[PDB]
Amino acid sequence: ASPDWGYDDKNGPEQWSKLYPIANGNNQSPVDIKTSETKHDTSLKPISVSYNPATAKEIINVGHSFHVNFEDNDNRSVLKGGPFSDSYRLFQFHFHWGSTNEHGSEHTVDGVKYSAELHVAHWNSAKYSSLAEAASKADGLAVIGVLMKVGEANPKLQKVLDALQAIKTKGKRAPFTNFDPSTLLPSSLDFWTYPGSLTHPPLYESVTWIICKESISVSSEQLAQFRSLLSNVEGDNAVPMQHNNRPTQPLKGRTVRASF
Ligand SMILES: [Hg+2]
Ligand SMILES: [Hg+2]
Ligand SMILES: [Hg+2]
Ligand SMILES: [Hg+2]
Ligand SMILES: [Hg+2]
Ligand SMILES: [Zn+2]
Repeated sequence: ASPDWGYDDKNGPEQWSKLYPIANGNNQSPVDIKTSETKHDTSLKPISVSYNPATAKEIINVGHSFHVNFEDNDNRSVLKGGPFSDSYRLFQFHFHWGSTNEHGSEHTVDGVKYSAELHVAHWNSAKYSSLAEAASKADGLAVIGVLMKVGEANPKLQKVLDALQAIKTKGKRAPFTNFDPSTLLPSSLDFWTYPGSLTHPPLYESVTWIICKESISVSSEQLAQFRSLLSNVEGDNAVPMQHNNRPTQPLKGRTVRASF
């Protein structure tokens, strides 16, 4: 705690190791996805998501970004299949973006950086008691990643953007209800998967990543709305959340599997 990690030139991605030595681990995320080197695994099942909109509960400004939190006391909203034998409980969705509208994703494909990224995170309810315990275990979390390509406005995002007006500053929160994050996912069921980590402190190597093969659109004015939120508390001078995307890390011999 007493966290002074951010994305600035002084507390940014290239300084994290000073305080989080795992930052130089062997299973760090994100990574670049070389489609010439992926490996077709025929045991991969089709991913299946089953979310209850009644479980959406709040939206909050965390300073470096904003999170949409879900009620995780039940198995009412879960993800199964893909490479898993158990079910993962949904707890949140959030986004990553850059200071420019063309280069802001976390994962890259064939060395190409997209405009932004959606992350829909889940924890292993079949193996651990709470999110807190699982967060640091190897099979603890499962995150779905969807690359966002700048283009035509994405109507599906509207409810999330309208909501932003109530969480302008750090630590504000607001009720966010009746919403199914599966409405945000692309049609396609194909994907890439690899073992990695959290893309920001504490950087635990506890995530089994699911990268969707199809990207979704977003427009420049949509992205400018993200960039307009502030990281300061209310009453202070305005500091815009300009970017929150970490650089891709070395594979260190991990294998990216593909469902196709
Ligand atoms: Hg994608
Ligand atoms: Hg879908
Ligand atoms: Hg899918
Ligand atoms: Hg997907
Ligand atoms: Hg997918
Ligand atoms: Zn994320």
